[PDB]
Amino acid sequence: KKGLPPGTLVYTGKYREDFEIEVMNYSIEEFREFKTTDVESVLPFRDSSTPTWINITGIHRTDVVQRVGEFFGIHPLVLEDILNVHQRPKVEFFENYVFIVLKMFTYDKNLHELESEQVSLILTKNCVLMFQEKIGDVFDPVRERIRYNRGIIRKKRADYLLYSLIDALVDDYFVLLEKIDDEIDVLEEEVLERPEKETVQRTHQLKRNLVELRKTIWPLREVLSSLYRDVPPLIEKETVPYFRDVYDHTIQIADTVETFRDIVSGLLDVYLSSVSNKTNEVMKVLTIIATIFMPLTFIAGIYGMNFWKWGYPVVLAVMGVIAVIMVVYFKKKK
Amino acid sequence: KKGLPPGTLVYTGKYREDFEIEVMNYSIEEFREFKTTDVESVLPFRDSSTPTWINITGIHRTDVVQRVGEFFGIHPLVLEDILNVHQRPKVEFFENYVFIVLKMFTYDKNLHELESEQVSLILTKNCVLMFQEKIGDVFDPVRERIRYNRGIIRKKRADYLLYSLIDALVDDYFVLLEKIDDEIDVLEEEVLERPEKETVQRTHQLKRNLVELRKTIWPLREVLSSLYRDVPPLIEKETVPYFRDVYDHTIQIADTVETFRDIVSGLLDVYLSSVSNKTNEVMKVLTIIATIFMPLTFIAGIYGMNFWKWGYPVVLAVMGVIAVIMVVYFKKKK
Amino acid sequence: KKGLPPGTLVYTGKYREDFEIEVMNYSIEEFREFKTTDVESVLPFRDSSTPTWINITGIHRTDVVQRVGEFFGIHPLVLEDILNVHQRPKVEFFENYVFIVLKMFTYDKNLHELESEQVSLILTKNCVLMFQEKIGDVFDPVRERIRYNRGIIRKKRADYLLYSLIDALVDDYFVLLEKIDDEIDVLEEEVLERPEKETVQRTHQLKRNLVELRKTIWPLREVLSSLYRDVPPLIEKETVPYFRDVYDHTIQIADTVETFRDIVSGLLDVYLSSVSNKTNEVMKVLTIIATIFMPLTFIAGIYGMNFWKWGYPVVLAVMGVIAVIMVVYFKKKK
Amino acid sequence: KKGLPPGTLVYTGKYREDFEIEVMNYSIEEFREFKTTDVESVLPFRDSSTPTWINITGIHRTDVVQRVGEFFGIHPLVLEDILNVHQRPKVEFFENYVFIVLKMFTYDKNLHELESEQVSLILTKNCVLMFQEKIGDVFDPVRERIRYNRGIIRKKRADYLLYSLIDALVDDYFVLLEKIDDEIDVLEEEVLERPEKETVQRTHQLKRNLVELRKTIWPLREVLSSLYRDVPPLIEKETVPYFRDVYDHTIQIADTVETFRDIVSGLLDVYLSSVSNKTNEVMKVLTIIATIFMPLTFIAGIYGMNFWKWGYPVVLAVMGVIAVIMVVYFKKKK
Amino acid sequence: KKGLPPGTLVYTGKYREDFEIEVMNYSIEEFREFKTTDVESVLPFRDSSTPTWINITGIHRTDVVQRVGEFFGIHPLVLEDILNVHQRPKVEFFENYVFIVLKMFTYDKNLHELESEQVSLILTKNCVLMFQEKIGDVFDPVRERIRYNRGIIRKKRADYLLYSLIDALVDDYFVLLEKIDDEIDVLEEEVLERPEKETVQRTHQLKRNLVELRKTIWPLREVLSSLYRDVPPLIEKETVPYFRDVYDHTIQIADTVETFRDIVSGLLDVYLSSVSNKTNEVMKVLTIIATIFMPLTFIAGIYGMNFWKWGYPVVLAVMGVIAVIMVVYFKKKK
Repeated sequence: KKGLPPGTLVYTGKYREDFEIEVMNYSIEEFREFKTTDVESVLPFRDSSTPTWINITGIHRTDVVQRVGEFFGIHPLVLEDILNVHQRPKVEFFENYVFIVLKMFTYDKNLHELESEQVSLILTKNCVLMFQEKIGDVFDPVRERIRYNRGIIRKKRADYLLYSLIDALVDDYFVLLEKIDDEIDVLEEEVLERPEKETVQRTHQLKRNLVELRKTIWPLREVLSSLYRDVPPLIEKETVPYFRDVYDHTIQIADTVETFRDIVSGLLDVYLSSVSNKTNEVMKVLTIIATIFMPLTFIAGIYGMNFWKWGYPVVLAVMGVIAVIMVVYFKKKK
Repeated sequence: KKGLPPGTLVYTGKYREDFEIEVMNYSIEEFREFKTTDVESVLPFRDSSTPTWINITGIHRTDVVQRVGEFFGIHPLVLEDILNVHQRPKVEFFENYVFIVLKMFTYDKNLHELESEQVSLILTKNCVLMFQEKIGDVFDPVRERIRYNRGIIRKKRADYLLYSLIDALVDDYFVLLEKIDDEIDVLEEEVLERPEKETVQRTHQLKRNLVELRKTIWPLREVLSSLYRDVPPLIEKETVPYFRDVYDHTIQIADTVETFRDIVSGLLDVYLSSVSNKTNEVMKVLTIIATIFMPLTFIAGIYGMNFWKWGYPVVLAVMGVIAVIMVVYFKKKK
Repeated sequence: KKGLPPGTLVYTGKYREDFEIEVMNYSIEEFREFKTTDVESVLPFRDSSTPTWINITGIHRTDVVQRVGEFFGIHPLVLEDILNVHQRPKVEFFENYVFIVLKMFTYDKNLHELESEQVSLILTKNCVLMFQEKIGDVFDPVRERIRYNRGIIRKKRADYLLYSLIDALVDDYFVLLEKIDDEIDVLEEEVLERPEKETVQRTHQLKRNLVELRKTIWPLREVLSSLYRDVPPLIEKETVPYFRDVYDHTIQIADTVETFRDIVSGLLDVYLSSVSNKTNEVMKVLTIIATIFMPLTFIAGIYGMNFWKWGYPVVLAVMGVIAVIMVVYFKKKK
Repeated sequence: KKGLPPGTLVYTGKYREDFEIEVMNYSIEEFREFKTTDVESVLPFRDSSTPTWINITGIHRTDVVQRVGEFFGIHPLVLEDILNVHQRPKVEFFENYVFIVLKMFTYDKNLHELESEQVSLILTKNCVLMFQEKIGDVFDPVRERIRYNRGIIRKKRADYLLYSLIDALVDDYFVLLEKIDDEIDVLEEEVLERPEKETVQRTHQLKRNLVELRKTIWPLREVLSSLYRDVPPLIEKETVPYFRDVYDHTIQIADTVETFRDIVSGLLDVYLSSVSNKTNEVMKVLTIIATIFMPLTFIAGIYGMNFWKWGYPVVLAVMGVIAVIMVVYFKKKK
Repeated sequence: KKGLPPGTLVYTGKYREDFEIEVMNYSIEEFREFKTTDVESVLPFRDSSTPTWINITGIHRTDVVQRVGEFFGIHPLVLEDILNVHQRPKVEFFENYVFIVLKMFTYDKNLHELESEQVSLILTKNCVLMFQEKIGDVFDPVRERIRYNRGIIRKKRADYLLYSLIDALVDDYFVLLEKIDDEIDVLEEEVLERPEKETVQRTHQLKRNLVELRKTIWPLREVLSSLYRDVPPLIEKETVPYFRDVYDHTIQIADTVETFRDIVSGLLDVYLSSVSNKTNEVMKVLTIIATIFMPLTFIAGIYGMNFWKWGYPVVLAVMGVIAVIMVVYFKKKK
C-alpha cells in the first residue's frame, strides 16, 4: 500500500539491511574520510568551511534522518519525501537549501527486470547530504577523484561536488541505455526469424521497462531545466556551463528513450507479419495436397465401386495428366 | 436525465438516502464535536474565532444547502455546481470564499466498473464547508488527528484544515491506483498464457475505466495548478510548502495513470499474438495429418479398385517410405 | 460545389422552405410578442430602450438578410458568413456589435447519421438578432422564461439574453452526448457478442459521427475562450460569472467527446479478437475430425484391399486405441 | 536533383513549354490588358500610381525573372526561391515589398495521384507580381471581376488586388477537398463490400495524397497567421477584415484535411475486419463438409472391408440419425 | 565503452585512421591554402584580419585538439563534446566564440543502414574551426567557390564562410532525402504485389533509419531556430536574410522526413492485408475442392459397399446433379 499520516518519517522501500555513514570532507590540499555507524560523529560538519559530502547508506533508520534533519534545519515535508521512495524525481527550492531526489537503476542480463533505489540529495552551505536505501552504487569514480586529486574536484566548491554526483548518475543512465540497446538489437532480430511462445512475453516486458524509464527520465529533464535558469548557489559562469554538459546529457537520454519506445511501438506488429507469412504457407501445403490428392481419391472412390472395363493405363493415364493440369494452375500464386 | 432551468437548486445524483451534519471545531487547546440533523444549530459557526470543519453529508436536501449558502454568502451559481455532481473538478477564486470541486472514487474489486461521489469544499474566513453525497468517506484520518491531537493539525489555521482534507483525499488515489495495479499485473500476465471469452470482455472495461479515471485526474492536477501561483488567504511559507507535497503527489498520480493507459493501449495487439501462433499450431497438426495421410488414403483408394498382384509387404513398404519422406519434408518449418 | 464570388449574399444551405420573423420585447415588468413576414415592422427595435430578441427563421430569403444588415450596421463580410452555412464557429469582436457563429445538431435514433442548422447570433446596443435555417429550435425554455417571468431573464439587460440562448444551445449538446452515449453503452455490448455484417459498418459511422462532432465542439469551446478575457458590452461582475458556468459546460463537453473517440479508437481492435478466437473455435472442430478420423479412414482404406484375414474385432480394437491416443493428445490445447 | 550553387537563378521545375506575360492595370473607370513577349514593355509599371497586376506565366526563362527583380530591387535569395519550386509555402516581409509563395493543385479524377506548380506573389508600391510555371490557373474569376467591373475590386488599392487573388486561390481548395470527399464517400463504401486486389493499392494512395496536401496546407494556414498580426502596407480597415474571411477559410481547410486523415487512419483496419469475417464464412463451410462428411466417409470406409451383414436401411438409418445429431450441434455457433 | 571521466578529452568514435589539417585563407583579391602535418603552423591565423577556414580532419589526435583549444581560449567542456562524437546537434553562445555541432550523413544505396560523422564548428574573430572524423566530406562546392572566386564568397566576412559551409551541409540532406525517396517510392510498390521473407526485414530497418534521421534533424532545425533571434557577430542585413533560406531549407527537410514516417507508419498494416487477402484466395480453393468433391467421395464411398444394383449412369447422373448444385452455391461468393 502507501501512507496515511500528515508528515512523519516512515520508510517505504525494502532495504532494511545495511547502515553506514561514509563522509568525505575535502578542501584544496587536505582530505579526510571515515565509515561510521554513529550520527554524533558526523553532525559537526554543518558549519564547516571545507567542502563536505555526507553519505548515509541505509535510510531504514528513520530517527537518524530526523536527527540530521532537525539539526540542519530541514522542513518536515522534505525529510518525509526522502524516505517515501515512490516519489517523482523533483527539484524543490527554498531560501537556504536546495533539495533534489534522484533514481539509480540496476539491470540484470538475460532475465528481463529492473529495480531501483532512491538517492536523495540536499545542498546547504558547504554540505552534500546523500541518502541511499542499499549498500553499493555508481558513485565510485567520484570517490576516486576525491581520494587522489583527479581533475579539478579538489579546487572547486560544494555545489560543483553536487553537480559532480549528478553528472556521474546521469553517466550511469548512459551505460544503462547502452546496456539496453545491445539487449534490443539481437533479441529484436529473433522476432522476425524465430517467432514462438515467450517471444511475445519478452516484448511486453520491454514496453513496461521502457515506460518505467521514460516516466523517471521525463521529469529528470525539467529537473535540470529549473536549475539552469534560477541558480541559487550562483558562482555563475563555471558551474552553469558545466551544468549544460549535464543538460546535454539529460536531453540526450530523453530523445534516446523515445527512440526505443518508438521502434518497440511498431515491433509487436512485425510479429503478426512473420507469423501470417507462415500462416499462408501452412495454408498452401494444405490446399495443394487437397487440390490434387482430393479429386484423385475421388476418381479412385467411384472406381472402388463393385456391384465398361478398359482402364488401368487408360484412366490412370488421364489421372497423371489431370494431376499435371492442377500443378500448372498452382504456379499463378507461387 | 439532465438540467433545463436557468440556475436553481436541483440535485442530479442518485443518493437520496442519508443525511447527517457533522461539525468539528477546534483550537490549540480545546476540541468540540457533535452530530445533528438541524441546520440552525450549525449556522452561528460562520463567524468563529477558531477553525471549524463543517461536513454536510447527503446534499439531496435542496433547501439545507441553500440555507448555508444564503447565510455564509455563497453566490447562487456556485450552489448549483455543488448539487450538480457531474461537474469537472475546478477551483473558483472569489473575493471572500474559496471554492473547490473534487471527486471520491469507490472501486469494486474483481467485478469491474466504478462509481464516484462529488466532494465540494468551501473555505470562508475560518470555516471549511464540506458537501458529500453519501455517508462513508476516506477523511477518517483527519478526524483521528483532531480527536487525539496527532501531528500539527491543531496548531495551524483554517486553510491548513482544507489542505489536510485534500491530502487525505489525494492519498486515496494512491490506494486506488495501487488496487488497479494489482488488478492488472496478475491479470495482464494471464492474458497471454490463458486467453478466452471473458478475457476480451474485462480488457475493454479497463480501457473504459482508465479513460474515466484520467478525465477526472487530468483536471484534478490543474485544480492545484491555480492553487499554487495565486493563493489569496496565503499565510505563504506555511501552506505553500505543504501544498508542494500535494502538487508533486498529484503529478505522481497523473503520470502513473499515463503509465497505465500506455500499456493497455497496445495490450489488445498482444492478444492477437497469443492467438496467431495458437492458430498456426492448429494449422501444423491439420496439415501434417492431411499431407502424410491424404497420399496414403489415395494409394489405398486406387488399390480399392475392384473391376498386377504382388504387394502387401511391397506396397506398404513404399507407403511407409513415402510416409517417412513427408516427415523429413515437414522439418524445414520447425 | 462551393462559392466563387468576391463576397456578396448567397444562401449555401439546403432549407429553402419556411420564413417567419418572431420578436420578443421585454423589460422588468412589461412583455410583448408578435410574428410577422414584413421586415419593415421589426427594424424600429434597433434604438429601443428595452431589451429585445428578434428571431429570423429561415435565412434563405437572401434580400431580407441584406435589409437588416444595412440598417443595424453589419459589415458585408460578416453578412456573407451567415448565409455560408459551412462555417467554423467563431467570435468576431467588431467595434459596435458582437458576432457569433454556432451549430445545432439534431440526431436520428437507431438509423445513424447527423445534420445541422447554423444558428447565428448578433448583439448590438439593446437587441439580439437571431438567425436560423429552419423552423424549430432548442430555444423553447428561453421563451418560457420570458413569457412566464421565470428565473432572472426579465430583470437583466440585453447581453444576458444572449448568454441565456447560448446557455440553451450548450444544454442541447449535453443531451446529444447522452443520446450518443446511450447509442454506445448498449450497442457496444452487441459489438463483442453478436458479430455480423453491419456490426463493422456502425463502428465506421460512429467514428465518422465523432469526428463530425469533434470538429464542431473543438472550436465551440474556443468560442467562449475569447469571450472570456474580453467582453466589450461587459457588465462583468454580473455577466462574467454567469458566462463561466457555460465555459465549464463546454469544456466538460470537449473532454466528453474525446472520451468517446478514445474508446471507439481501439473498439475495432476488439472486433478482430472476437473473430480470432471464433476462428479457432471452428479450427478446433475442423482439426479434431481430420486428426482422429483421417488415420481411421486410412487404416480402413488400406483394409479396402480386395485383389491377411483375421479381424473384425482385431483391427477395430486397435482402431479404438489409436482413436483414444488422439483424444489424449487433444487435451494439451484445451 | 536540387542544386549545388550558393544562391543563383536555377529552375528545377518541369514545364519548359510556355511563355506569356499578362498585365492588367486599372483605377476605377478604366482598365487595360495586353499579352506580350517583351519585358521592356512592362517595366515602366513600377512607378504607376494605379494598381497593376503583372503576371509572368512560365518562369523557366531564367533571365526573364532576373530582369524584373533587378529593376524592382528584389533581393537575390527571394529571386531563387521563385524558381526553386519545391519551397515551403512562406511569406517574407522585407523593407519595400511583401513576398508570398503559394501552391496550386490540379487533381486528376478517377485515376489517382496529383501534380503541382508554384505560384509566386510579390507586392510592391502598387504592383502584384505573379509567377507561374504553366498556362492554366484559378485566377480567371479575378480577371472577370476586372473585365465586367464586378463586386468592389476596382474601388480599392494594390494590396486588395493581392488579397483578391488569394481569396480566389483558397476557393480552389474548397473544391479540391470537395473532389477528395467524393473520392472517399463513394470508394470507401465499396471497401467493406468489394474486397479485391487493387483496393488497397488506391487506399494507400490516399495515405500518400492526404499527406501531400497537409504538408502544404499546414504552412498555408501559418502563411496567413503572420499576414494577420503584421500588415506593413496597412489600409487595415478594409484589408484586415477582408483577410479574416480568408483566414477562417484557410482554417476551415486545415481542419477538414485532418478530418479526412482521421477517417482514413482507421480505414485500413476496417479492411481486415471484412476479410476476417469472410475467413469465418469459409471456415464455417470448410468444417461442416468435413465434420459430417468425414465421419460418414469413414463408416463407409470400414464397410470397405472385403476379406455381420444385417442392413442397408439399418446402417443408413444410423448414418442419417448421427448426421442430424451433428446438425443440432452446429446451432451453438450461428 | 561510454564516458566516465569528469570533463577531459577523449575520442569516442571508430575512425582512428587519418590526419590532415587544411587551411583556406582569403580576402577580396588574395587566397591561400596548404596541407600540413604540423600544428604549430596553423596557429597565427587566429589574429588574421582576413577571413580564414581551418579544417582539422581526423580529431582522434587528442593533443592536436587540446593545442587548438588552449590557443583559441576554447573552454574544455565544449572541447569534450567535440571529441565526444555521440552528442546532440546544438548551438552555444559565448562573448568571444560561437560553437556548433552538426551531424553529417553518408548513405549506402540498395544495401540499407547508414553511418555518420560529427562535424564541429568554432567561430571566433575571423576563423572557422572545422572538425571532421575521416577523409571525404560535403564541403567540395565551397572549396570550388573559394579558389575560382565563384559567387560572392570572397566579398563577405568570416561569419558568411561559416554560413556557406552550413548551407552546403543542409543541401546534402536534400540529396540524402532524394536517395531515400526513391529507396521508398519504388520499394513501397514492391511490398504489396511481391510479399517475401526478407521484405519485412528491410521494412523494419527503414523504420529505424527514419528515427536515426528525424531524431538528428529535429534538433538540427533548433540549431537554426536559436541562431535566428540572436546574431552575436551579426553583420545584420547581409547574413540575417541569407540565414532564412538555410532555415526554410532545414524546415523543408523536417517536413519531408515526417512525411515518410507518416507513410511508412502504417505500411505494415498494408502487409497484413496482402496476407489476409491471399489467405482467403487459398481458402476459396481449399473449400471448393472439399465442398464439391467431399460429398461425392462420400456417395462413392457408400456405393463402395461390398457386403440394390441399378446405376452407372443413374448414380453418376445425380453425382453430376449435386456437383452442379455446389457450383451454383459458390456464386454467392464471387
